[PDB]
Parts: sequence; structure tokens; C-alpha cells
Amino acid sequence: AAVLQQVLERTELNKLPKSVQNKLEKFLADQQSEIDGLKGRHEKFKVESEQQYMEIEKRLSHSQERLVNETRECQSLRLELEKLNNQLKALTEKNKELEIAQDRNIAIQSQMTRTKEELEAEKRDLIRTNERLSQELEYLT
Amino acid sequence: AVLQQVLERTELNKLPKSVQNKLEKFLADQQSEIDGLKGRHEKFKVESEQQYMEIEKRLSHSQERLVNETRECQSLRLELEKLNNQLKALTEKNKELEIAQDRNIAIQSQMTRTKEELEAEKRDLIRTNERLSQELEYLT
Repeated sequence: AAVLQQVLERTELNKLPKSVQNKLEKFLADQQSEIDGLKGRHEKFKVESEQQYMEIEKRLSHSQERLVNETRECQSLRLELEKLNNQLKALTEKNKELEIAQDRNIAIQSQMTRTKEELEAEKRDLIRTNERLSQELEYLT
Repeated sequence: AVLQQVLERTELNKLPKSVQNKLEKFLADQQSEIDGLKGRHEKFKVESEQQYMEIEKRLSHSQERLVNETRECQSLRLELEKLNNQLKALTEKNKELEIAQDRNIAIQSQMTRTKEELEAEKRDLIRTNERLSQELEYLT
């Protein structure tokens, strides 16, 4: 599993001191490990990124759909508001002309009460005159 | 270049030139591969974050507009509720006005009766008072 026997031959590898071989293999090993470590790290990031991207793309999809519905509800409300505002305007007009009618009746009834009291007063005067003439008639008989 | 990072000066000069070239080439190939992986990862990271950043703005923009639309919709129901209560209360009031109007006419026809009746009593009062006057004349 040695990296050094790959690069050099058996004749020139054996010409290297133990110490020297140990240093080279140590460093060549570390380079092999970093390569695999980088490739390992890249995949962990890759799956994490793609995973996060899917889920936030999901949220957008839901948001879009919710907006479409809300916009549709707004428009439905605006229509029934417009229809009811016309309903109300006509109901106000009908009301304020019923107000007019009420005041007319209140005026009429108040006036006819005024006349009643006039007929009342005039009757009292004729009655008072009546009894006075009645009494003057009792002297002359 | 690279053979200096592995071995000290006095022991690396003890290696033949062909051996030095063979190690040096290999060491460089691996470092070239490492720096390649690092470059690869850095650019992928930068693309990955930008792609996420963009759609995040797209969501943020969409959620803001969902908030705007929800408020308007809520306020629209609000307007429609107050308006429905106006209608309801006005129908009730109009109903009562109609009933009062009908009742008022009944009263007016009643007051007319009392008027005619009083005028008839007054007319008779004038008749008896004239009769009484001419009778006084006769007696004095």
C-alpha cells in the first residue's frame, strides 16, 4: 500500500535511508488523505446545498399559491362591496324620504291639534254666552 | 520546490538527480490535484450561495406581497362587515317608519272625525244662541 514504491524503483528506493523514506511516505500519505478529505467534504456540502435549495424552493411555491388565492379573495370582496354600496345608497334614499313623510305627518297632526283647541275655545265662549242668555231669560219669566 | 518541504537541505542533495526529478514531479502532480479540488470546491460554494441568495430574495419579495395582500383582504372584509350591519340596521328602521306612517294616517282620519263633530256642536251652539237672543228681544 506504499506510495513510494510506486514512484521509484526497488533499486533506487533501497538507496534511500530509512529516515528519508519515512519522511517522504509520511508526506505522500498526507497528500493522499487530503485529496480524499477534500472529496469527502465536497459531497457533504453538495448534498446539504441541494437539500436546502429544494426546501426553500418549496416555500416559494407555497407562497406563490397563497398569494394567488388571497388576490382572488380580494377581488371577490371588492365586487360584493360595490354591489352592497349601491344597495345601501338606495336604502338610504328610501329612508330619508320616509323621514320626509314622517315630518309631514308630524306637522299635519300638530296643526289639526291646534285647530281642535281653537274649536274648543270657541265652543266655550258660545257656551258661556248661552248660559248668560239663559239666566237673563229667567228674570223675564 | 516541493522536495524542500519534505526533506532538509543536506539529505536531499544526497539524492541522485533522476530520483529528485521523479519525486518532485509526483509531489507536484498531487499538489496540483489538491489545489484543483480546493478551487473546484470554492467555485461550487460561491455558485451554491448565489443561487440560494437569489431565490431567497424571490421568496422574500413574494412573502412581502402576500403580507400586503392579506392586509388589504382583511381590511376588505372589515369594510364589508360594517357595511352589512348598516344595511341590517337600516332595514329595521325603515320597517318601523312604515308602521308609524300607517298608524299616523289612522290617527289623522280619527282627528278629522273629532273636528267635524266639534264643528257640528259649534253650529248647534250658534243656533241655540240665536234662538235665545230673539226670545229675549220678544220679552224686552
